[PDB]
Parts: sequence; C-alpha cells; structure tokens
Amino acid sequence: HWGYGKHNGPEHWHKDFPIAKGERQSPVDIDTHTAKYDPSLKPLSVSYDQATSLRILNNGHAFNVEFDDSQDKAVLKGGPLDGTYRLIQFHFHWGSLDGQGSEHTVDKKKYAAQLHLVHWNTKYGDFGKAVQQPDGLAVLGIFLKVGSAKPGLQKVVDVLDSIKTKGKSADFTNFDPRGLLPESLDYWTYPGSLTTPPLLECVTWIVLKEPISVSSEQVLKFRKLNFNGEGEPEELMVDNWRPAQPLKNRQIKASFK
Repeated sequence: HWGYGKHNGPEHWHKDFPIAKGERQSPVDIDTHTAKYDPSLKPLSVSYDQATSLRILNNGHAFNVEFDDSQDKAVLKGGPLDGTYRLIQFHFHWGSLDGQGSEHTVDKKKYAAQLHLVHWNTKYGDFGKAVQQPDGLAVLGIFLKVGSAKPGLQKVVDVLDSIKTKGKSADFTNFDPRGLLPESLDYWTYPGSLTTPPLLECVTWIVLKEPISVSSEQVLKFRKLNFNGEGEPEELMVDNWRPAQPLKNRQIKASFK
C-alpha cells in the first residue's frame, strides 16, 4: 500500500497510479521571479463564518478535520475560480525536522509544514464527481514556519492524543478555520493535482504567499502521531510529503506585485 517509506514511497506511486508521471502534477517549486503577475485576478472571497467542523481522524497518512458540506456553509470564491467551492476537509504535511515538511517550495525553500484546506466545485454535486473534472477542487495551501504559537491551532494540537493510531477518529465540533488563516490573502495559482493517490489532476492550486507561525512544541505534537494501526509496531508519522514535480506546460500566475 502506498505511503512515504523507501519501499512504498512517493518514488513508487507510479506503478499503481501511472498518473504520477502526468502532465499537471503537484506539488511544484514556485519560482517567484518567473511567476507571471496576473492583474485580471479577482481577489479571494473566503467565508468561513458558518463553517461546521465535525470529526478529526488519523487516516494512516495524515489527520483530517472534516466539515459538513451538505450546504454552502464555508465556501471559497474569487481568485481564479468560477463558481462556489465548498470546504470539505483540511489536512497537514509535516517533516521530522523544522527544515522540511512543506510539499510546495518557494524558490526551492522548504517550510516546516503545509496546510491544505480542500474545496470541491458545487456545480458537480458531490466530491466524488468533482475529482473527475479538470476544475473540480480548489485547494488553499498555507505554509507553516516555526516561531511564535498560533493560538487558533492549539485546539487541534490537544485532541491529537485521541487519534494517535491509524483509524481512530474523534468528534471535533465548533472548530473555526478562520484562526488558521494569515493576515494577507495574496497568492500564486496554477493548475495541478492531488498530492496523494489517486493523484487526480482536478485541482486549481491557490498557495497563499504569507505563512503562519507555530511554536516548536505545537508542531512537535504533529510528530507524535502514528502511520501504523493500533497494536502494530510504532512508525511515527513524520515526513508525509510528496517532493516537487516538474512544472511542464504550466504557468504560475500571481495576484500581486
């Protein structure tokens, strides 16, 4: 089964998911110098005032906070998108050291972690159909650097004990995703794919320029998680990130100068 180890690692995914060597794969290295500043890009409209978080679960690859997307509760609009995209879940990617952990890099610079708030195109009915389309999902990536502590993330840091091993899940109501957002909404955007199997090419990636800060001990609790299921040898969940992929026939536009 795919994973992040030398034997089932990101370098082996192609054998099961041929699309791993596709044309529009993610993540990629954002070269800030050759990124084409596009001025016709409307600004992001993020409305998480009505968001309903529900569960948090260790899926054996990462932990996910899930939201109720049976109605336009927390939606993403603006930017390069056409239509409403509704938040279905958010997850992280982190490293075993502070100098690695992000999937996307900026001018080859790796961050301590990276958050993906996943959204699907409502013109498509459900998430399962949305992943079948070139414009199905809109993922909002945010880099995390280690410095001061992000208060709004602590709630998540506390519950991690309850879901230490692959498979455990736990109620997680009343969580506000607005506490994870940085001050500025300037971004870079480009078309890409999911960074894990099935690695479908249905994403319009929106990577915020501005990272948020988290304390060491805050990110340190991300590293105590387990890839393994209960009653199995302990394999710590660290470095659950895919390396940067070739940009190819793509252009990264930017919403700022």
